[PDB]
Amino acid sequence: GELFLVGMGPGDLPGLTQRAREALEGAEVVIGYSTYVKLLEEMGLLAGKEVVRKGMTEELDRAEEALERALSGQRVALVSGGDPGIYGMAAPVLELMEERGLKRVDGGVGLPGRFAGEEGEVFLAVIPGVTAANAVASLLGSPLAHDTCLISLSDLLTPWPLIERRLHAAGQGDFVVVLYNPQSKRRDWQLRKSAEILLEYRPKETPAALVKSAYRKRQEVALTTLEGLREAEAGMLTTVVIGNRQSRFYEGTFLTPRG
Amino acid sequence: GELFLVGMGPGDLPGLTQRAREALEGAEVVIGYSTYVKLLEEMGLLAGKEVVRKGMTEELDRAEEALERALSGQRVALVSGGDPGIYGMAAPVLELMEERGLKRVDGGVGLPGRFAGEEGEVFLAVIPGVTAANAVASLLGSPLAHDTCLISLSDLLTPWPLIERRLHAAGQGDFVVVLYNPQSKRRDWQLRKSAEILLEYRPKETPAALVKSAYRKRQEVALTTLEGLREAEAGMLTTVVIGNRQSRFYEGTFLTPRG
Ligand SMILES: Nc1ncnc2c1ncn2[C@@H]1O[C@H](CSCC[C@H](N)C(=O)O)[C@@H](O)[C@H]1O
Ligand SMILES: Nc1ncnc2c1ncn2[C@@H]1O[C@H](CSCC[C@H](N)C(=O)O)[C@@H](O)[C@H]1O
Repeated sequence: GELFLVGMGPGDLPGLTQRAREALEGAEVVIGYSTYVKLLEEMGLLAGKEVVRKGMTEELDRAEEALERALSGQRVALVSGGDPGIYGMAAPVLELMEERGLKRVDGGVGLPGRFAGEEGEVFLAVIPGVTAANAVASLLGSPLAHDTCLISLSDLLTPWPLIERRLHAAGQGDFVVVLYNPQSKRRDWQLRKSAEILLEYRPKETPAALVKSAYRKRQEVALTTLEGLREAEAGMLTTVVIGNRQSRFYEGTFLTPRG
Repeated sequence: GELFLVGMGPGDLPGLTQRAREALEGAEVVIGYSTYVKLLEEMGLLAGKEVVRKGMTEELDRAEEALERALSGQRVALVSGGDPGIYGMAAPVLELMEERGLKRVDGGVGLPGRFAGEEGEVFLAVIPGVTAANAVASLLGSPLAHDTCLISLSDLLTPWPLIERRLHAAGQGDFVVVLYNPQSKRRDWQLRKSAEILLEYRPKETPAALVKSAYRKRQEVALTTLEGLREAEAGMLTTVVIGNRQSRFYEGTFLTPRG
């Protein structure tokens, strides 16, 4: 069958690419974490299709469900907010296929591609989407106009010491920093820690911003400084952006020099 | 008037977001580097609109042209391949507005926003788009599934020593690396140099790939290794991706572990 990993962008109907719309239109079943599925349902894009959201809390379960359905011949659309390849479903799906020993049967490289196994075969494709970094950047100004690093503060499957390594490196390289999964009830110290690490490489007054629910209901853009992040409150719907040693504010906009 | 920086994605019609389509539909005049403008013209999206491509070779000229037209009351669409905020027109435009001393007149933060000056006023908005990183990643597998750094190898407005600093940092932090503007007739040594720097942090057999004209005519996906990049030939239509110490190839796909 087919397994299309559909990146839906920041969350609003106009935010999806036509390629994403078409992938959803041609899908028989749609799988994804509850929040994404509901957004699509609200848009009226899931009408007359099988929708799986129950028991789809875990990433591994979503991937296994989508893969097994695809292998059984179904036309599946597995949705990820933003882009599937950025802290999304692309990795879990490929790692699962790898674990099951599915082999490529079309001689191609990269994706899309046809893979097969004793269970059956699957045509896998990834539909790219506007990732959080660019989506929030468009609501800020030109914060990512130069070299940038994308870092997730989720230490669920990644040891914190490795994340600190990533942060120190971003600091020394003078990279604009975009923090994905900046904070949660459990993970309430990671953001502050990240700010303290970067503060060893750039000024306290360095531009920073917290953009919540970009392109969605209750969207919020909060401008602050790197020092301000030490006490800032972020959520799972927030993306944080930290400027480099050249970033500055310009009439309400977050400007990172192109040169 | 209006100045909409429209990110058109990788280059194919289905690759644009609906928001981008709508911004183009509502524009009276469209400005952009020749190649992007031609792609849109081919798509049939510039019919009945004023199209400026002549003399639009330089980024500064494109920005000034778009800004002055907007200030004169025109509804302008300035196009950038991928996303305007990633080595695109967002920075040049804001820096120019800053230089002219345009002031914000709506009390808002970030963008969109209304700015004004003795010359007139302009409503500025950035329409995000799928940037090269995610677009090529979708044609590779899950290469960016973990922390990633975006680096441009264009040393036109950025001293090479700073780029080397960025590269060494990406290496030590064990970041997946995406190289924008990897090579040109003039800049034919930067890619090799970049590979040699990263080779000090990760194995020669580390997965790497060169993706040319993603989603366009003559699209090409070439898989290789970090060592292979030392002699690889890239162009201005190519994006290079270098895996981290955990990246591996899986049945033709470029897989970077999510955890
Ligand atoms: N609309 C939105 N506004 C702000 N941040 C968002 C967002 N959508 C996703 N994110 C960011 O991404 C995190 C989830 S991780 C999944 C990210 C997704 N694949 C992408 O490409 O964006 C969130 O915790 C947040 O930091
Ligand atoms: N269709 C495509 N395929 C491969 N690389 C592309 C591409 N479009 C843009 N790029 C990459 O981007 C460079 C131009 S820099 C402008 C990038 C653009 N704003 C974006 O967001 O992608 C190219 O030299 C190349 O490295």
